[PDB]
Amino acid sequence: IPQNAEYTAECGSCHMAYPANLLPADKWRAITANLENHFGDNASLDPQVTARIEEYLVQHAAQPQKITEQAFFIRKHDEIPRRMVQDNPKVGSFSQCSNCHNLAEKGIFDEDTVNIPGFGRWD
Ligand code: HEC
Ligand code: HEC
Repeated sequence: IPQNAEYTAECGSCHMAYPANLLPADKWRAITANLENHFGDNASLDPQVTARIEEYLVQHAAQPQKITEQAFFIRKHDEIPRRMVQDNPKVGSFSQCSNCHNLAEKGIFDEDTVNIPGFGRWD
């Protein structure tokens, strides 16, 4: 099975499994160091599973903060108005990327395939 199989199961449980290359290693370690305190939820795992997740993310990282707080993310999304996101009940926030980028879990974020629920294709 592929290298991300366990990751997808464990970290795809409450939201989509974010590709490892969306954060650098130190930012992934800040998340996996205290999964019991995870953005309002408890994402704790057994220690050996935790360790394999951390090791996967660190190894495959971009070469606790959110993805949606990174400057690359804010830049890419700064023309999208709040009516389509925070005020859009079918979206609500940018965190669940797969609501707009249907193949986000496969790493596909291309603008030409984005479709915002309730609004349609962007391009
Ligand atoms: C439910 C018990 C969760 C599990 C299992 C995991 N995560 Fe999670 N994560 C959870 C919540 C409630 C949130 C906040 C969403 C909100 O809309 O703000 C998150 C968020 C993240 C993020 C940030 C997303 C963003 O807005 O940029 C990341 C990077 C993240 N979670 C990673 C992650 C990993 C690596 C997990 C397995 C160890 C994992 N999450 C599991 C809830 C839950
Ligand atoms: C719908 C409300 C979105 C959510 C949720 C996320 N993204 Fe997005 N993204 C969206 C649009 C409409 C656009 C195009 C913006 C326009 O002004 O061009 C994007 C673009 C990206 C890109 C760049 C894609 C390209 O072709 O260059 C990336 C890398 C990207 N988005 C990533 C991303 C991630 C990681 C998200 C969840 C944390 C995410 N997006 C959410 C709309 C929406």
